[PDB]
Amino acid sequence: LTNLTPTELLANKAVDYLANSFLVETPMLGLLANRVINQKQKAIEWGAKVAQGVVGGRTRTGALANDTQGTIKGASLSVPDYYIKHQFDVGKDEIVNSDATGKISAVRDPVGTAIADAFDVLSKKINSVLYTASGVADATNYGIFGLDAAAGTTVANSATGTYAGISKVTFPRWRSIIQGGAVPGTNEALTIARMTAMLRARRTAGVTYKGNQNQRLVILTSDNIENDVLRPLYGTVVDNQNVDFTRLDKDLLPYVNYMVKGIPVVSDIDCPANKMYLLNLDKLAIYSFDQSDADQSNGKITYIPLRYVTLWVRLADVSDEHPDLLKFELSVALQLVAFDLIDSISVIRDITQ
Amino acid sequence: LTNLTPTELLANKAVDYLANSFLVETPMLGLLANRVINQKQKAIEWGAKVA
Amino acid sequence: TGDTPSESTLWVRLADVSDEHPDLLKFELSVALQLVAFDLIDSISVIRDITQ
Repeated sequence: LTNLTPTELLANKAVDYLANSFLVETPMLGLLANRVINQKQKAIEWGAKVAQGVVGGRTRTGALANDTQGTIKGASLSVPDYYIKHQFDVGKDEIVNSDATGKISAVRDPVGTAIADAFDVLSKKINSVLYTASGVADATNYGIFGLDAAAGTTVANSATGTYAGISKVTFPRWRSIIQGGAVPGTNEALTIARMTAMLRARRTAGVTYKGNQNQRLVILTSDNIENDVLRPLYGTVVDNQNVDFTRLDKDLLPYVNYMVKGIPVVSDIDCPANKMYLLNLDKLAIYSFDQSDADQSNGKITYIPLRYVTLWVRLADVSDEHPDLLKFELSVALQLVAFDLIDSISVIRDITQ
Repeated sequence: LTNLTPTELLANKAVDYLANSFLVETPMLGLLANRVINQKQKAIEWGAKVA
Repeated sequence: TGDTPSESTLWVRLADVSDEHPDLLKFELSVALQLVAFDLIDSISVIRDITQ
């Protein structure tokens, strides 16, 4: 009876479930993950066409007049020199204790749980610093050039700046098509005309603009414009399908809950205040620097891949001489590479909400 | 067609030389290095018949 | 300046003086030695002043 088998001796197994109901959606990162590339070099080199050669026509026997050619330039970003650090202290005498007293499998690997919730908070921060990240590498713009600094924040910021070395002032094709209200920075209502004018300006730049062009044009939006502006406009989701109902994707469908005449809109609550990002997910990538050559004898460094529900994040035994502590550290370095900035990002910044 | 191949992207190879000729003559070290005595102890004692 | 570097017997410790930090390796190359003039009057003699 009750007095026998008391509470203290009744160690009742609990369901091996953690209830980590934090960050169900990493929209921007999830779009760019599975297409991140880790490279052994710390800088990102690529070629950006800036001008196209004018063409000319001779007769069948006309003179072979020489003709101007294009101009490509070396855009050179850099995997930055400031990690997104997350160090935590455990102690051996509670890792081993929890390997035996931990009821939940999550508690039974307290370092595993610590690194898992570290992944959650870390990819949340990554997502937050993929839009509004100055690239100054000062613990809030961790090292990433984001989307407001890859492109600009204002219409003027699309010009008057540099990105990946290429100057937006001398090369208009290196700008973005950031465009907003009639009076800038005043948050007008985003009529149908504004969105269609954005897409039309995106056509006139040679940039992918239709729903599916085998280049994955997507709309990042604050999950507020998409519901309170993009839903009343454009009506339902079925009346915004492509010309034929091509199935959306595998790596793009999870983050999309709406379409705009095709053109999947990804709703991120972490996307900044009223603003919109027509991105070209194929022309956007995230690069990371792989320090695989790290003291092979040491078992300190592991590089477990980041999960956002491949991108690696370094897990390090940052352990002092102290023999009863571990002091792990999870650090990831990313650079938001925006190939062909005229293609990769465009902004409709000046929406109400 | 020099614009289509900017120096930024054109990354040229190297002779792989590292011109490394710094003064390394160490005859003071070169003498009496073939018989550097590696003791297991920190002090070097001996006797000197002085007077 | 041309002949082989000729591995010595004065062993130099390259100590991998790392840290808990996973970004720096911080190697060290340290050596200690003493020049022991056995028979000071025999081991060294000097012609201290010479014009060049």
